[PDB]
Order: sequence, then C-alpha cells, then structure tokens
Amino acid sequence: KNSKLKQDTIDRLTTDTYFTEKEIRQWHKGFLKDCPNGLLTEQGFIKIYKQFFPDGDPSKFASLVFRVFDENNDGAIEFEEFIRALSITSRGNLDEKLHWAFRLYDVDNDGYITREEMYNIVDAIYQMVGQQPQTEDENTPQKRVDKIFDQMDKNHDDRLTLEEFREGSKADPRMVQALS
Ligand SMILES: CN(C)CCCN1c2ccccc2Sc2ccc(Cl)cc21
Ligand SMILES: [Ca+2]
Ligand SMILES: [Ca+2]
Ligand SMILES: [Ca+2]
Repeated sequence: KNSKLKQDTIDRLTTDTYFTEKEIRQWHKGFLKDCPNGLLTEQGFIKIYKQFFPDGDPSKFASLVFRVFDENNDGAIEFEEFIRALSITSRGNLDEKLHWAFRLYDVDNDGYITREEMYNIVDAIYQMVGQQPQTEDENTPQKRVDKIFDQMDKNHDDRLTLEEFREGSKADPRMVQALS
C-alpha cells in the first residue's frame, strides 16, 4: 500500500536528505493531499503543472522534470523520490543543485549536454510560459543559447560534461536560473 510511510523509507531519507524524521512525516501528509494513493504518474505531474501555468502548455517541460524525479525509471514518482528532489532543490549545496540541473538538461542521460538538448529545454520553458516568442534576429533562442554554450564548452567539442556545465554555471548562472 504505497500510501503508508514505512520506517525503512524514513531511515534512507534521513541519511540521504537534509530533512528530519519529523519533517518527512509532515511532508508525507502534504504529498498525500496532491497524491492520495502515493504514486504520481507523468500525466498526474503534467496536470499539476497545467494548473499552475494556465496561459501556457507546460507539458513538455513537466515531462522533462518528471524523468529526473523518477530516478528508478518505473513511470511513477514515489514519495521517496519527491523528497530526494525537494531536498536537493530547496536545501542542497551548489554542486548538488547543479548536478540536478545537469540531469535535467541531459535529456538522453548520455553524460553530455548537447546544444540541441539545451535548445529543447529552452523551447519547453517558452512553451510553459505560453510564448513562442518573436525575437530580433540576434536574440533568437538558438543564438542566445549558443553564446552561453560556447563559453562553457572549454574544449569546443560541441558537448558539455558535468564538469564543464557545473563550473561554467558558477561563472554564468543563467541556464540554471531559467529552470526555476
Ligand atoms: C511550488 N511547488 C509546486 C514546488 C516547486 C516546483 N516543483 C515541484 C512541482 C511539483 C512537485 C514538486 C516540486 S519540487 C521541484 C523541484 C525542481 C523543479 Cl525545477 C520544480 C519543482
Ligand atoms: Ca519512480
Ligand atoms: Ca545528452
Ligand atoms: Ca566540451
């Protein structure tokens, strides 16, 4: 019964996250309000994003986030996955946050961010806003991303490793700023 919070789950969570046992039990109550039976599917996750961005279509972005939350790739976000992601994004140190962002941009999980993956995240963000925006010629989404990508791509091989992305993002936080 996915609804019941087991002690074994709490034990791993207090080891792996910055939440106390009392905080985890309180979060489990709120989690059950949005997800009474304890498992959030991708459609369920898209549905919550749609409510929050009524003038856009956040489906593409929500699906990208969902796959990073769903660490075991079983098609549902369990409470333990929710708490782990919340710990990283709301309490984690800068290296932990940037690793999470790297996983979001690395759509195919091959260990590299390509320009095309970065374009795709940006396009998804624009869709969520609800705008495929007309831009001046030098301000196109591709042009903006390309200049930031080029500065992070220190060996100019058209892909970003975790280290290129993380150190580059410390000098220029815009790619991860856009995620929030
Ligand atoms: C205000 N709230 C909806 C929580 C914040 C938004 N958001 C989110 C959505 C639904 C369930 C959990 C989360 S945590 C989170 C972590 C990373 C990113 Cl990129 C987004 C989110
Ligand atoms: Ca899962
Ligand atoms: Ca990739
Ligand atoms: Ca590179």
